[PDB]
Amino acid sequence: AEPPAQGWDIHCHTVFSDGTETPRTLVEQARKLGLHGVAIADHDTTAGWDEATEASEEIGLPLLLGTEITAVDEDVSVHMLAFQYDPSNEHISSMFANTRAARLRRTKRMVERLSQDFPITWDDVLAQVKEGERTTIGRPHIADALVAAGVYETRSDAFADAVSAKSKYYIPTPSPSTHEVIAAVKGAGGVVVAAHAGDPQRNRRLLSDEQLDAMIADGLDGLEVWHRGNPPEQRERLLTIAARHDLLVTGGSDWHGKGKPNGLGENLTDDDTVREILCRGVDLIGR
Ligand SMILES: Nc1ncnc2c1ncn2[C@@H]1O[C@H](COP(=O)(O)O)[C@@H](O)[C@H]1O
Ligand SMILES: [Fe+3]
Ligand SMILES: [Fe+3]
Ligand SMILES: [Zn+2]
Repeated sequence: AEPPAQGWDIHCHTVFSDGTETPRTLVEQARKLGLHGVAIADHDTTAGWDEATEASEEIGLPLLLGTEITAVDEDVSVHMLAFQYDPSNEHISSMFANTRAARLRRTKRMVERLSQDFPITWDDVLAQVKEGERTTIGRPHIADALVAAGVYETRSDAFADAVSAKSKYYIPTPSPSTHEVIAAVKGAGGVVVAAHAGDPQRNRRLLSDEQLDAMIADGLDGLEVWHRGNPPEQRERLLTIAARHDLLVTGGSDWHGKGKPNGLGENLTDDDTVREILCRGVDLIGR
């Protein structure tokens, strides 16, 4: 297989987490770029769903409703994309609330340490959280505060240094397991995809085939293959696993607006695969 030349970008972040733009801007731009549709996929939240739906309806661009869920498997950080699930589901709702509170707590303790050595305060970080309580907070907002304070040129510079996972300031966020996340997403009627699973900058080691097999047995629907973080060998490895188990194969930009170099639409999911996501997920039309 090859990355599709046309289709949907199903991996896009907004101000409701670590992106710089609104759901409306995402939809408007996705249409302008000739995309067939888009998804919102903010971290550990559905807070931008109503805004995204409204935009989609006003601008006339099909939308997938999604969330990027922070998770862990043994010692491996794993991000799970969850699409078209019941947002009022009590298990998934409380798991997100817990992750957001754990994130808040962690990110505050990181800023407390960073402020000993850098000119940043909790309020400078809060200034970078664009939707307030409705924004899922994390390291990008710290990086942004350090750029607003003049310590680094870009958000990516900050991550190369003080905000890096290697640094003495770093704290990990307590996260649910991939087995729990998959059960919750399937419980809520959704479709679950392992995000950029071949990406080494994320982890000391990638998920192994055995860990992927156990997630497939849990109900994993798919693998994000077309992503700038997956090198060629890993794309072939993941495509093979997907072919062997009949998994869906997705692509997306991981756009965060000005927060990353990733271009909206730079990788895509084909129309057939989006069809299938929609058919497997919950009918949210009306809700
Ligand atoms: N410019 C950037 N460089 C590195 N990571 C970024 C950037 N913008 C957003 N992120 C995200 O920051 C997240 C880590 O934050 P956290 O989950 O709070 O540890 C990773 O999922 C990221 O890819
Ligand atoms: Fe991710
Ligand atoms: Fe992402
Ligand atoms: Zn992000």
